[PDB]
Amino acid sequence: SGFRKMAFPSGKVEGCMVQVTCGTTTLNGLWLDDVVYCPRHVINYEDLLIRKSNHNFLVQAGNVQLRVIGHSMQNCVLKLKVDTANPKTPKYKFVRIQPGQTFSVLACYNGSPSGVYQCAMRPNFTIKGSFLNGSCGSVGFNIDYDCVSFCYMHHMELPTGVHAGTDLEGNFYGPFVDRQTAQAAGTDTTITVNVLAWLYAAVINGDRWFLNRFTTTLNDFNLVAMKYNYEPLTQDHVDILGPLSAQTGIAVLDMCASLKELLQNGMNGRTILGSALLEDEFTPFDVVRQCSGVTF
Amino acid sequence: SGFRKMAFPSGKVEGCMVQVTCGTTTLNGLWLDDVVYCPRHVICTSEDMLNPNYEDLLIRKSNHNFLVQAGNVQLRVIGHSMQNCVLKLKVDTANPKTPKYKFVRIQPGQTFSVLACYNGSPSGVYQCAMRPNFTIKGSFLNGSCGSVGFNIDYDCVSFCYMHHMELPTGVHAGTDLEGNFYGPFVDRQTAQAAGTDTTITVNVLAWLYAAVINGDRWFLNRFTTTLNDFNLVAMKYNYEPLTQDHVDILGPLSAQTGIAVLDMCASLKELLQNGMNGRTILGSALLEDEFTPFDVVRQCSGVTF
Ligand SMILES: CN(CC#N)S(=O)(=O)N1Cc2ccc(Cl)cc2[C@H](C(=O)Nc2cncc3ccccc23)C1
Ligand SMILES: CN(CC#N)S(=O)(=O)N1Cc2ccc(Cl)cc2[C@H](C(=O)Nc2cncc3ccccc23)C1
Ligand SMILES: [Cl-]
Repeated sequence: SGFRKMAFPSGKVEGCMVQVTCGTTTLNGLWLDDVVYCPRHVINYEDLLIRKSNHNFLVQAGNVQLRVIGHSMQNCVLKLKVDTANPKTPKYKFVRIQPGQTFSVLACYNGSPSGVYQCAMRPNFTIKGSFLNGSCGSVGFNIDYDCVSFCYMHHMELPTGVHAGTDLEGNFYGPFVDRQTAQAAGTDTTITVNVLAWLYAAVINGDRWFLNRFTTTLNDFNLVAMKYNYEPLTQDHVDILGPLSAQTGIAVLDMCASLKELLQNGMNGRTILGSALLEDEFTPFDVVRQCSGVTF
Repeated sequence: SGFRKMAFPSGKVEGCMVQVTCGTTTLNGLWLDDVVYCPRHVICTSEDMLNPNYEDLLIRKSNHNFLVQAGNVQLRVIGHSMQNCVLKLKVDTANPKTPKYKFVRIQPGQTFSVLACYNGSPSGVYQCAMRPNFTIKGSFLNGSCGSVGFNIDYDCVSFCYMHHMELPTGVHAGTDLEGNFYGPFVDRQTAQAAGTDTTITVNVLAWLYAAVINGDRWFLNRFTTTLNDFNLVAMKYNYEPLTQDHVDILGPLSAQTGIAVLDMCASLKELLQNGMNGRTILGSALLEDEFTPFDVVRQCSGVTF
């Protein structure tokens, strides 16, 4: 029993974290094989880059100074070729995630990991992270079997306190740019398929007060959900919730009627899994994984 | 900016997790140097759990009855001994991945990271706190016994908890790494229940100071309180008594934000009376009690917004 916001074990990622210094700027880099990946803002970026030499980039792995033997830019990421391959490089892939997907963040300062937390890519492409100055270059990831899938690299904080970053190929999540200019997160919405997954997790853990005898159509549910700034629920979301629907005996549209009643009438002094808000940062897969004990 | 429930990086602990098998029971062990630490109930059957005589069960076992697996390698057990509710299995190989470590016994209200494991393999990491009733509100399934709780301030791992059992309300009980249980619990299938739980007051105050540091003051008021009047009110909402030690511990956060501890106490009294009225504090509609004053200082910036 129990339901916690759970991150993947961070060990495979910890052995890749390094410190990158260029002039006055110090941030984090990801050392995989003989390449260190970091935000290009550590340095027109091609005009700034052409003026730099390999020796201008100071890379530190623990108490060892790595030697930079080459450099190149790919979108908003800088790739520093080093003369030593990371002996701790895990099996890995670079993957781009969609809004509503969750991942673990290993927050680092000066190339040293300080914490791990779980979070979700918001529909507005920002993440509600916990980062201070020096956290740039911290990475987001998932683990599937023994393979680390790197999906996020931290670049900046927006004026509302939320965060923005790129995939490991340097493409931003969101309409953001890596420069000091007027940028703002768009109006955000609630990840509906995730709230439904979290309601199924509550039923699995014995919390059933919100269940009712009613059902709804997908169209009527979406008309109601659009009114509360909830993301539209698609037939794909309904299909994805199939396993949890069969385990608990509550049809997806049956749980949608519960969600509609919670949205129109509130919780009324009651909580669900120790929360007085509807939680949207657990995917259907996270719920199945935490209620089954999948290991890495 | 931001404030998340943050766990310590688990790598140093992952390299210590092993699987321990004794007959039909399989659970997790912590391999540090040449010793594997695990719950002594690994030698029990489910029948034995009503009134186990661990000393009588243990004397009947030999070193080769304990199967220890580290990754895909079988470790050889060369000795065994019991210390309170933990079994210490001497192995013939020292763990080359043993970090710098200490065994520390924590007090209620203290937080720690849990590396939940099944079959000696880590599945997840989460942050939690020792409740005032000595239980933990964890996320554990069957096979999670032997999973450990820890803190890593600097490069030293301080092991503070080993998981032993789930109580009927879904909460969890366990021991320090010397095998002493937290609370009035026993490693027996006896009628045991968690006592009435309370809110960790010093932690809610720390979390209110974190909210002020991150730029939110809507909950503050122009009032102050004596420590005695605050405790008389707090006890009525099932909040733990606030001691002079707690007030002393909140000193640094008080000096950083410019808000006296008893003035923050007055704001808490008002929040308990009024609720949040549709508002949130650090993205939560409930008062959070699983961040200590130390966690707030570690995570938050040194410059108030
Ligand atoms: C006003 N700025 C951000 C804020 N507030 S700033 O500090 O001047 N900043 C400007 C800027 C612009 C573009 C890009 Cl890609 C990065 C940055 C930097 C940035 O965003 N850094 C930070 C990242 N993550 C958490 C941070 C918490 C605090 C400070 C800074 C953080 C540096
Ligand atoms: C009724 N039991 C617990 C429950 N429900 S039990 O499974 O029969 N259980 C009895 C028992 C008694 C004392 C001691 Cl020291 C250990 C145990 C075992 C135990 O607590 N195991 C588990 C630990 N942590 C989470 C668990 C979630 C699910 C199942 C089992 C878990 C085995
Ligand atoms: Cl303590």
